[PDB]
Amino acid sequence: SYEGCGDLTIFVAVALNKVIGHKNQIPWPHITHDFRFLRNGTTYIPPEVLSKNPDIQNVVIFGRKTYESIPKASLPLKNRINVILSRTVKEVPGCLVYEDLSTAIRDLRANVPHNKIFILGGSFLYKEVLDNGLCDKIYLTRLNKEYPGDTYFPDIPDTFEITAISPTFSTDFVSYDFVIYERKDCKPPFDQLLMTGTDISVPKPKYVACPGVRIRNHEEFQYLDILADVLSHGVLKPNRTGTDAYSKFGYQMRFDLSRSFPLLTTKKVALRSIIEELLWFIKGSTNGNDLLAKNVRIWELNGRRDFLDKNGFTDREEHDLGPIYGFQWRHFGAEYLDMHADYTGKGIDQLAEIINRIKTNPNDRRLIVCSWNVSDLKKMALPPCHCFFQFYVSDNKLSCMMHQRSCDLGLGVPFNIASYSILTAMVAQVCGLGLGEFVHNLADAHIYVDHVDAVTTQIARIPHPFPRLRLNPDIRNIEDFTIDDIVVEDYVSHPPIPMAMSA
Amino acid sequence: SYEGCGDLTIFVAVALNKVIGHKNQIPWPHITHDFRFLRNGTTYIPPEVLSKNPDIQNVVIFGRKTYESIPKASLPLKNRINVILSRTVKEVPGCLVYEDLSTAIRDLRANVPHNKIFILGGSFLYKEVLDNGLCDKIYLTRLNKEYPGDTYFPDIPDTFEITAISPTFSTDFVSYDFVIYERKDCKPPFDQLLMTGTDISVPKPKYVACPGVRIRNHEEFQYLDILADVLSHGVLKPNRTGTDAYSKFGYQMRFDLSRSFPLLTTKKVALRSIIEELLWFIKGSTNGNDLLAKNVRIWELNGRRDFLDKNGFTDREEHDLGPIYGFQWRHFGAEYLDMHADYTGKGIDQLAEIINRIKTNPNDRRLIVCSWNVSDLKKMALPPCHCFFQFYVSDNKLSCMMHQRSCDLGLGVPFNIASYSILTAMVAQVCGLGLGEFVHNLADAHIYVDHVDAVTTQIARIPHPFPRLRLNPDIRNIEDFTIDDIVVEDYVSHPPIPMAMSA
Ligand SMILES: NC(=O)c1ccc[n+]([C@@H]2O[C@H](COP(=O)([O-])OP(=O)(O)OC[C@H]3O[C@@H](n4cnc5c(N)ncnc54)[C@H](OP(=O)(O)O)[C@@H]3O)[C@@H](O)[C@H]2O)c1
Ligand SMILES: NC(=O)c1ccc[n+]([C@@H]2O[C@H](COP(=O)([O-])OP(=O)(O)OC[C@H]3O[C@@H](n4cnc5c(N)ncnc54)[C@H](OP(=O)(O)O)[C@@H]3O)[C@@H](O)[C@H]2O)c1
Ligand SMILES: Nc1nc(=O)c2c(CCc3ccc(C(=O)N[C@@H](CCC(=O)O)C(=O)O)cc3)c[nH]c2[nH]1
Ligand SMILES: Nc1nc(=O)c2c(CCc3ccc(C(=O)N[C@@H](CCC(=O)O)C(=O)O)cc3)c[nH]c2[nH]1
Ligand SMILES: Nc1nc(=O)c2c(CCc3ccc(C(=O)N[C@@H](CCC(=O)O)C(=O)O)cc3)c[nH]c2[nH]1
Ligand SMILES: Nc1nc(=O)c2c(CCc3ccc(C(=O)N[C@@H](CCC(=O)O)C(=O)O)cc3)c[nH]c2[nH]1
Ligand SMILES: O=c1ccn([C@H]2C[C@H](O)[C@@H](COP(=O)(O)O)O2)c(=O)[nH]1
Ligand SMILES: O=c1ccn([C@H]2C[C@H](O)[C@@H](COP(=O)(O)O)O2)c(=O)[nH]1
Repeated sequence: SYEGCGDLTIFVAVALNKVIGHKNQIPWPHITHDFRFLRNGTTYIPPEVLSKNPDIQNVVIFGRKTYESIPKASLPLKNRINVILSRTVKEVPGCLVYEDLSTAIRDLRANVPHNKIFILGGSFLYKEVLDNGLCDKIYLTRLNKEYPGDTYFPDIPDTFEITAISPTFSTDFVSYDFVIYERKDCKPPFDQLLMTGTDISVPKPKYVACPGVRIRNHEEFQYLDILADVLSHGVLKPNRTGTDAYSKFGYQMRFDLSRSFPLLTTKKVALRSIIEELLWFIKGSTNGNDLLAKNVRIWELNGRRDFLDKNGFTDREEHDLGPIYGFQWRHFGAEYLDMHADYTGKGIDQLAEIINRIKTNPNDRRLIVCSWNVSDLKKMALPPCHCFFQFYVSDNKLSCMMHQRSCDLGLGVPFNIASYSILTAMVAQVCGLGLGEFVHNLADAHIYVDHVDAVTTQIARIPHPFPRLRLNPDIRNIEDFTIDDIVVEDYVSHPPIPMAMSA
Repeated sequence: SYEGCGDLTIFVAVALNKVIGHKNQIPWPHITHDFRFLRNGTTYIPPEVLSKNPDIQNVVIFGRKTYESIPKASLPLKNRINVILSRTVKEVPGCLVYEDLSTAIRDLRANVPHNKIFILGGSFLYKEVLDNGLCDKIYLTRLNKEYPGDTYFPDIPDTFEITAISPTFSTDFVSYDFVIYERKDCKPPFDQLLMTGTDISVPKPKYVACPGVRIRNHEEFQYLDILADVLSHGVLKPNRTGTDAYSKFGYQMRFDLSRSFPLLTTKKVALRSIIEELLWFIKGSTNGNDLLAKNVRIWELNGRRDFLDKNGFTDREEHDLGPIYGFQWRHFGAEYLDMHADYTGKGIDQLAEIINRIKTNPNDRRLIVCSWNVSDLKKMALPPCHCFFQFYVSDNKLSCMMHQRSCDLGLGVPFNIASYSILTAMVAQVCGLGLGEFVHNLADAHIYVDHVDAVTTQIARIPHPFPRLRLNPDIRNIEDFTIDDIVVEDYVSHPPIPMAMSA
């Protein structure tokens, strides 16, 4: 029945609730970037094929209803053979018309010189294509938001897997990315091996994040790869906590903050806790009760009585963490008494200083906030892990680099990535700047023994498109941001993964 | 004469003075790594070819004398067809013998089933092969030392170019790498382009280091690639000095210090100046005269009367640079008076504390020397560029990571790379540790406009194998190293490239 009708390639854009159409129209506001991706995907002809037949084109196939879903401004689709399937219309300007798919494909491959056939919907057509195994490859644009609709993309069969994932992009109404699914059952020159000067037979690593994904452009892969690399090649070392960890040294990640917000999607990350922690840093607090009071418990264990006493801090009030981040950001050099003291106008307000300098002298090469106050180290419950960051301006875009001396990959690193991304966005906004990159340096990167099963599970999870960040555009000063001013939209994630903190 | 005798592939190992042989023996102590490279290169059969004939072997061709040059025990060379050329010997146990090359190649390619033919010398044979254009590819082990000898490798014709370079390796007696030359005249799927989500036709970068080199495993490539990247994509910005610079933010380089010493070879680097400056940091000096007195002038322009005056240091004695590196390394938190004050027992001796912590608690995750003393910045003639570094120990190897806020890629970066490599080796030695990696994080990395021609010239230069470092093993304390205790052996470099410093 469908003899000769296979290897049909689908292009579709699909909302989170699988909706693809609403009142015969696209359900979301137009994403022209998606239109260009579709155009580029469906027009491509390999160089070899094109030099032999230079007039050769691909085919696009639609139901009639989808065909009207398109303007005249862009119709019939330029440089491709347009084909419409329909039992009620006989003729359409610019197109070939067939009564059914099996006739169409047969006629096409027998009688119409073309390169590749693409399937552009709608549901009727997609459903026929998938129920009958006629598709070997899907180009799918994933939108991280639900839209009202009445037309849906069918579930993709378990016979398919994701093999490519673009970077996450965003408009101001949705975050999205592009992926490729391929049917599983049809999905290294020697000099390269020799010229390493090392073993020509190098056994593949023990741990590989998402082995089936061959094009790995989602920024989350940086974090997943590092996890895989420390599990594969990390050395188990004792450490101060008394819970051992597999450790490796030296990594650099970067995130394009103009495109998306790098809140990990491979587990549900406690965003509320990250935001309260940052606002806590900004206002200069070193009182752990300020976080507890807001139902954030991430700093509880390093301020507990037994932890303080274990480390010689026998005169320290519980949850007085000492002159850590908040104190150094706002009062570097001031004498730390305790977490209740008035430090107003005492020490150096690095945070204020550097924001003002970004405004007045963007090309300054010393835009640094440093929490590694060597004189204060002995007073600290836990010396800063993210101990140093530096801003940078070019082309009216702010970037930030942070140095992290000690990186708990399971627990803290995901917090750190998201925290500095927000800080950069805040700083960019109060300075009237666009968004560049967050560059994250890992020095001692490790995975605690009791997180191994957690992270093994995690790195097998396919990333969702990252979410996007919106700050209240009215906030003019970094000290004014409240939690309601900091909104992460379109966060799609896998389930939370419990991991215990080693104090 | 030589019809059907082309595409013969050479393997040779060559001393810096082109010597390959001495008294019919190898002129250097044996490098078993080189033998292993040779054996792997000459025994490889492509998997496709091997399945069709699972007994197929390659050919190795020698002169009589070169055969006589290998132990009778290691011979005939295993898993290959051994061929000897000779006019004075007719039969050799388990080898083929020919009277001349042309006959040999013809007989072999017509009558002896085999995969690929290799040429293993000596000079008579290499010369005949090169003089007659019979070679399309050369596997060449470069040694950075001259050896006595009486047999030489001919000059390689300018019809060849280097297309592959291994990482630099070393024994205790020589620095070396592997390279491939290929004859010039005969030397990515669309999904990869589409799945970036950006412009599918990418204008190739304007600058590329060593475009001819396809396998780029020499660590110097990190530095050359970064030069090429900043030239290509960096933004022209003004800065403190009044000479503009192309600038790009965020890189990470690493150097395996157990293998070689990363003193750049694409220009002759002023190593003596690097050592004196480091010894100057170590002893804690902030007096620029201490450097001038050793005929090192790198800090002179930043301590000069006019520079001090124009930065408001009108009361500062000339070449009193203020509480910069030496002071922070040894006395962080002491009150800086001037460069003549006695600071003995004042402030925190970070350098001493970290070296002692490496000895007593190698798994500590706070092994940091921080020169970004925020309290002292306003006193400094030039706030530290390499402002923060951190050590790490695993598998009995010391690694180091440095954060450089501002990176004069033309002048200072080459100094910083070698400086921290020496410092790491020194610290490793006094703590009885082996050598791991130096990891170099660059924040604002830039190229001054007046260095563009210089660096454009530099990035087309093919790197030599890096040199190696030897410290005097008697030195037990970091303060005891003197210039004569720190020896760089086997430094081979292209000419110096003049570059002017912007103050
Ligand atoms: N977001 C996306 O990626 C995407 C992609 C495509 C479409 N859409 C949206 O989806 C909607 C259109 O889809 P839809 O499911 O409502 O309609 P559709 O599938 O485009 O068209 C339905 C009609 O096409 C004809 N047809 C389809 N398969 C046929 C076959 N095998 N043989 C004969 N005729 C066939 C029949 O028309 P007759 O009445 O002539 O028999 C059928 O009633 C629009 O809202 C559009 O914007 C979205
Ligand atoms: N480091 C390296 O990569 C390397 C590589 C190879 C060799 N080597 C060194 O080089 C030295 C040996 O080389 P070498 O140049 O002295 O000698 P060689 O070229 O190995 O052999 C000399 C003899 O080979 C014969 N021969 C070469 N080409 C011939 C041709 N076309 N037709 C007939 N006979 C031919 C002659 O034969 P008869 O005299 O027998 O008639 C000649 O006297 C040794 O010291 C060895 O260790 C070093
Ligand atoms: N990924 C994806 N997104 C979609 O919206 C979609 C559709 C919806 C129908 C549709 C088809 C073409 C264009 C259309 O206008 N196409 C123009 C693009 C305009 C341009 O960028 O120049 C074209 O030339 O293809 C607009 C809408 C089917 N398959 C799709 N797949
Ligand atoms: N060993 C160690 N690792 C660290 O990263 C760390 C920190 C960084 C802050 C931190 C601490 C705990 C959690 C954390 O527990 N997060 C959990 C729960 C989050 C929540 O429910 O709010 C998580 O699953 O992400 C997340 C972040 C302080 N002390 C630490 N000590
Ligand atoms: N790069 C290079 N280095 C050289 O020394 C060399 C030579 C010198 C002659 C020569 C040939 C083979 C071996 C020899 O013993 N080969 C053994 C090595 C055994 C092993 O290490 O396992 C082999 O099996 O090839 C040792 C010396 C020719 N071409 C060369 N090219
Ligand atoms: N703009 C700027 N860039 C810097 O890197 C820097 C420094 C770092 C130290 C430094 C200064 C000059 C040279 C240097 O001049 N090197 C020359 C000559 C070396 C010699 O012969 O001693 C070189 O060609 O490498 C190399 C290193 C202080 N102030 C600076 N200001
Ligand atoms: O913001 C933070 C703070 C701490 N840590 C981690 C690193 C270590 O796992 C632990 C601190 O222990 P030390 O490195 O100080 O020993 O907490 C983070 O990952 N991010
Ligand atoms: O060890 C050093 C010291 C300085 N610089 C460079 C960076 C800048 O080009 C210049 C210092 O100027 P500012 O970044 O402070 O403006 O010196 C280095 O590259 N390495």
